[PDB]
Amino acid sequence: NTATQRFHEIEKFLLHITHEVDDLEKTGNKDEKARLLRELTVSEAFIEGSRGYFQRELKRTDLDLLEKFNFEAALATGDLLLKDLKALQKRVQDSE
Repeated sequence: NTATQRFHEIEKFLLHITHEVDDLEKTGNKDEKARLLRELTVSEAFIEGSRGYFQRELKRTDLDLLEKFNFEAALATGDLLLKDLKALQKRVQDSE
């Protein structure tokens, strides 16, 4: 619930970026491809920072097992999609 709402932001980027890949592939693919990959790079950057935030809250003591569960939930959510960012990146990178 909470973890997914939090990382739904990047999830919007995921859908946007995949679309943008397609778009650029039929639209130009001249430089947009590389630029778009850099945008996913930015995407992983803010999520990685937020992941680091959860890791800090995990040490905050002002958390309950509930909150720990949220960090663990979000960390798992973020990690997989971050892995997905790179995986798709390599696909898009490969098409270059």
